[PDB]
Amino acid sequence: QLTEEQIAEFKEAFSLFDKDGDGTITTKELGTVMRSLGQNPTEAELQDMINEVDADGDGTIDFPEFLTMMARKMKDTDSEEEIREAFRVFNYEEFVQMMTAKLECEKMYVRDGVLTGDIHMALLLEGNAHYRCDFRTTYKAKEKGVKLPGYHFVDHCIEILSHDKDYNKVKLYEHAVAHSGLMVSAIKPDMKIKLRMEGNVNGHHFVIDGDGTGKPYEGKQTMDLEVKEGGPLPFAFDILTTAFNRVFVKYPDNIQDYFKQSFPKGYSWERSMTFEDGGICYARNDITMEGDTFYNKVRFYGTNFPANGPVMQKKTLKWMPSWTRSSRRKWNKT
Repeated sequence: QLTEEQIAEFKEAFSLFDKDGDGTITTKELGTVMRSLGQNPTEAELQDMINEVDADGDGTIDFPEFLTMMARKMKDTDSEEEIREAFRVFNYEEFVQMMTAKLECEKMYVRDGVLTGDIHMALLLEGNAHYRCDFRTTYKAKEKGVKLPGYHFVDHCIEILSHDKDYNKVKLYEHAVAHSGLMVSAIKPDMKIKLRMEGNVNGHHFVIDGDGTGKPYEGKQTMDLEVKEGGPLPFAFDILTTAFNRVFVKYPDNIQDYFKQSFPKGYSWERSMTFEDGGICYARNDITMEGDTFYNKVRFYGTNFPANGPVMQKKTLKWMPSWTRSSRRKWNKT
């Protein structure tokens, strides 16, 4: 936690740039301010920090917003400077990269009035290579007045529990938890999931049906998938699995849950996936509900995957989990 002494130190540094006596700095000055405090954030880290604050685009930061950023930074252990330091206490650059990337951690922010989530993702390949992908998802409730959340993270963990040899049948699991890094009537504790996906990857067409269950308030779901057309699939099944609903996220009470609030009418998402060797995907899900069951109409489009790359050669093992875990509260602190 912040202490009084830290706040007064941040306050001094911040105030030196608040030249209008206004209580603000510009977003363009944020790096200069943090360097004045002896910090060395990367550009990528500064962009994340700025996304925490620029929902309405006005390009300034007030002291409470600055304090929140900073409180998040000191809770943060994954900053690039801090991580390298630990290595330099003694080739490890890929480790540094993976650890600073926060794999499977979705950054949730508002950009031009649209709730957006960005994630760094990577597939572990046969032979232990890492195959990177950037995700960007936009989310929009069907009902007009649903209030957009503040900045936050969703820590995801997706895995294949079982499959047949050709991946015509796949059982899938995800566990997701929202947090700041510092129950509603339409949504029952136990829900059912029905899904149909139609897609095309490098021109190969397929249809996949899903049937599942989950616990929206615990952030957990499982699904059984069956390829109905286009099987045996000629590409890595793993590129589809994050297309197979952010309702299934455990939200604490100090973060607005846009997803559970979008029901009964539902919401839709659209996503791009950008892979390191040029492959590109688009996907979309339109999510509705009837009683205790979500219905998912999913579309998936992938192109430009090299004939010879890991996706068209089925060389992926899984989506890699985060390389930094929180070792949690001891039982005595609940």
